[PDB]
Amino acid sequence: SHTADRWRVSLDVNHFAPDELTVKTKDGVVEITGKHAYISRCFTRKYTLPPGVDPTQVSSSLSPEGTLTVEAPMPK
Repeated sequence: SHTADRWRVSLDVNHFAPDELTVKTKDGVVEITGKHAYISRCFTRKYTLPPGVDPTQVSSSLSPEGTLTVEAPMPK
């Protein structure tokens, strides 16, 4: 009654200009990695999920401007 909460974060990935991004969810942590390539450049950024989030329901999208949005349904 009557709320559908979401966890959501966004990353400006334009400057890094990844050749590939990976979004991995495990042990209540979301790990985002980018690789660009020498010189090869690599970054890793981690987020702690709120308690109760189902790892299979974490999704992401990359906008043409180079912003990566990652999100997931909140348990309750």
